[PDB]
Amino acid sequence: MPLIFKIGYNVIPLQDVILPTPSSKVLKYLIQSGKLIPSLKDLITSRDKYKPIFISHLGFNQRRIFQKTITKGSRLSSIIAFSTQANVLSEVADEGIFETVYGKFHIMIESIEIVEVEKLKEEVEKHMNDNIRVRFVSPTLLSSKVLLPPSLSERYKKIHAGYSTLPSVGLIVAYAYNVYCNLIGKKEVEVRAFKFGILSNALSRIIGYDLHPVTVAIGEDSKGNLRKARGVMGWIEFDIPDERLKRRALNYLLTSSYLGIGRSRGIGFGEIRLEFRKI
Amino acid sequence: MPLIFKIGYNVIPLQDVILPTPSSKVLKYLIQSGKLIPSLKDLITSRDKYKPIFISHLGFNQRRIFQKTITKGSRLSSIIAFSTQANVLSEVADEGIFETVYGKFHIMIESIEIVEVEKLKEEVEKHMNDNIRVRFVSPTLLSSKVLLPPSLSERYKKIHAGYSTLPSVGLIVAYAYNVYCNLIGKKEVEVRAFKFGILSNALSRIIGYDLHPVTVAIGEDSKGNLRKARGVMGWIEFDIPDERLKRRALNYLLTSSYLGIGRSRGIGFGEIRLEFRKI
Repeated sequence: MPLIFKIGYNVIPLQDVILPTPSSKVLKYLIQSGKLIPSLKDLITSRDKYKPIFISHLGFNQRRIFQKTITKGSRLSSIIAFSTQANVLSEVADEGIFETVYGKFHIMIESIEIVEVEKLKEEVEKHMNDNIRVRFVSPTLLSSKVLLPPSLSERYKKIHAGYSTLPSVGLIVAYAYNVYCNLIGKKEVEVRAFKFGILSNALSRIIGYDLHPVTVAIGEDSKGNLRKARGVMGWIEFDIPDERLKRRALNYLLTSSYLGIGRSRGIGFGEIRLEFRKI
Repeated sequence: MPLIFKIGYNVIPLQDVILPTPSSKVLKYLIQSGKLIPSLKDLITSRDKYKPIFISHLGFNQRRIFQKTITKGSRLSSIIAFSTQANVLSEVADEGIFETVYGKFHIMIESIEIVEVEKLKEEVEKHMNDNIRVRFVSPTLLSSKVLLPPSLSERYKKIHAGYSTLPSVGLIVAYAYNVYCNLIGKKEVEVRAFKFGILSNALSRIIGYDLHPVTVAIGEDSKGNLRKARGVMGWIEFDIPDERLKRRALNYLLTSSYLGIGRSRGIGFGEIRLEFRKI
């Protein structure tokens, strides 16, 4: 039923400012401050799993930024994506100068993309004979345990498996099914998510790949701990031969091409590009 | 109950000979011909899944050989591993000159290693606090479908998922559990194999890795088709935090460090080295 908004911002600093950790935080502030799109405040605060927001890392030139001072007026890029009602579009700032605790910046909207989720399925249909390339252009954090049998999840709820620096196709499409579900309002999925993921990496073929684990700062604590974490970057190209599972997976992946993948996407992690090639 | 034999051969050609496809075939001939270890004939012919043999590819210097002429008397290496009764040890050739349809070669035994499977568990115990590095030194072929839900295996028995050029830890330990099972005589495992594999990659952490897909010839047909295939080479290092699943997996991996991994190991594919490091 609802729709997705993908807003492309050009950010420019107004002095020499030292970027915080990670970059995305600067705009996060502006949302919690309500200086830009106050409506989203609630949806930022929401600790609900698989929430539909994405405040990307700040991108210089072509690539994002991960663990250091920035020139006076360098041309930066960013992307915020989310989903509520078209009403919010009445109050998005379009232009402006905002101060933060970091500094002051000139925000100018470069692009706007709005689409309905059901309109995506149409796009899903024309790729049922293309190979699927998923490209992480941001540090992506995928837990392995989301693929643990739902039942048994109590027993092993003691030990932390961390983040699969080497992710299976099933894990990613499970996550995309999670965000797709929490989007269209579909409670209790983890069993279906599970079963679908197992089903997926069980009968899907990796065509080619380049991945590599990455260590990134996700922000200092209050008490002083500079939190670091392990994730995975690079691209992975594969295919699924079963028509059903393909159509479903494409329909979830398209969603992730906006809202991102895994967690925590509320801070720029999991940003992906989705590419296609023929046979 | 039984035990494993790992025989290290030094092979030398007696003229200039053109190696066949793959290399391992040359010794395979000698087993079917019974020229070397006739007893193994039966166990070569056996198309039983997860049979306990391994006729490695011929290794020049340090590394195996995959898709071309060889000098008169170059010093080659090979390893044949398997499991039957100590009786066979009475008739292993030790030394000799054998002719083939390929040519004639001088075989000299360089090393002998015999161990009992229960003796392995002792070795398993002293690593419960080491990281596990699995190194494929041969093209390894792992099907993804071995991780499909046993029940549902009928429905999707139509489409071929091929070989996971990107393997999950679960897939490999599932395979090792398969060979370990068919070894000690333990019928009907695929459900336990399944459940164990899912359980494994669900709560295991990849520490580091380097993998890359490889295309290798597995032999021309009769009708003339030079069969090629996709597999995976490189190393992958990981760990499992649950004590139980670790002890089990180590106990299966040790077995695979002899009998090899996946299929088809009857021709040198799946040869691995198992390494350990502290924390």
